[PDB]
Amino acid sequence: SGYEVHHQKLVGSNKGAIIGLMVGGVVIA
Amino acid sequence: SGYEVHHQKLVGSNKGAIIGLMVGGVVIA
Amino acid sequence: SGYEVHHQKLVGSNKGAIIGLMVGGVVIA
Amino acid sequence: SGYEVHHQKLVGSNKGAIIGLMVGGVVIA
Amino acid sequence: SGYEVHHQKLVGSNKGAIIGLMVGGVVIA
Amino acid sequence: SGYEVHHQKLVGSNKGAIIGLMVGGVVIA
Amino acid sequence: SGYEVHHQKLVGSNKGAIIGLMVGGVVIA
Amino acid sequence: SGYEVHHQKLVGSNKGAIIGLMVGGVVIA
Amino acid sequence: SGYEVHHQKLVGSNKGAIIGLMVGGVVIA
Amino acid sequence: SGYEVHHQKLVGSNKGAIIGLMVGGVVIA
Repeated sequence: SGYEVHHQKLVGSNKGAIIGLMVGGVVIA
Repeated sequence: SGYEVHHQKLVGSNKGAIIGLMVGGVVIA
Repeated sequence: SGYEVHHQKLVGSNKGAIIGLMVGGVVIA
Repeated sequence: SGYEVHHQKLVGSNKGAIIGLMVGGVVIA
Repeated sequence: SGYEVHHQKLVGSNKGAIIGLMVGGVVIA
Repeated sequence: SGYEVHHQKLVGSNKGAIIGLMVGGVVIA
Repeated sequence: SGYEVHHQKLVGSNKGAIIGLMVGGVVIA
Repeated sequence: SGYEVHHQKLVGSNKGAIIGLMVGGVVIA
Repeated sequence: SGYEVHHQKLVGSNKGAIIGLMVGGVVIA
Repeated sequence: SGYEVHHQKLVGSNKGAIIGLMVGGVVIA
C-alpha cells in the first residue's frame, strides 16, 4: 500500500498540465 | 506507505505546467 | 512514508513551469 | 518522513520557471 | 525529517528562474 | 476591393497563433 | 487593391506567434 | 497595391515570436 | 507598391523574437 | 518599391532578439 508512478515516456508539445501524481490542489488546464 | 514518482522521460516543447508530485497548491496552466 | 521524485530526464525548450515536488503555493504557467 | 528530489537531468533552452522542490510562495512563469 | 534537492545536472541556455528549493517569496520568471 | 483588418482588441494569455491577415503559408497552432 | 492591418491593441502574456500580416512562410507556434 | 501594418500597441510579457509583416522564411515560436 | 511597418508601440518584457518586417531567413524564438 | 520600418517605440527589458528589418540570416533568440 502506497501511491507510485513510474517508467512513462512523453514526446512532443505541451500547452496544458502534465502531472505525475496528484494528492490535492487545483489544475486549470 | 508513501508517495513517489520515478524514471520518466520528457522530450520537446513545454508552454504549460509539468509537475512530478503535487501535494497541494494551485496550477493555472 | 515520505514524498520523493527521482531519475527523470527532460530535453528541449521550456516557457512554462517545471516542478519536481510541490507541497503548496501557486503556479501561473 | 521528509521531502526530496534527486538525480534528474535537464537539457536545452529555459524561459520559464524550473523548481526542484516548492514548499510555499508564488511562481509567475 | 527535512527538505533536500541533490545530484541534478542542467545544460544549455537560461532566461527564466532556476531554483533548487523554494520555502517562500515570489518568482516572476 | 482589397483585404483589410482593423480596430480589434485582444487581452490575456497567448500560447497559439494570432494572425491579423493570412494570404498564404502554414500555421501549426 | 492591397493588403493592410491597423489600429489593433494586444495586452498580457505571449508564448506563441503574433503576426500582423503573413504573405508566405511557416509558423510553428 | 502594396502591403502595410500600422498603429498597433502591444503591452506585457513576450516569450514567442511577434512579427509586423512576414513575406517569407520560417518562425519556430 | 512596396512593404512597410510603422507607428507601433511595445512595452514590458521580451525573451523571444520581435521583428518589424521579415523578407526571409529563420527565427528560433 | 522597397522595404522600410519607422516610428516605433520599445520600452522595458530585452533578453531575446529585436530586429527592425530582416532580409536573410538566422536568429536564435
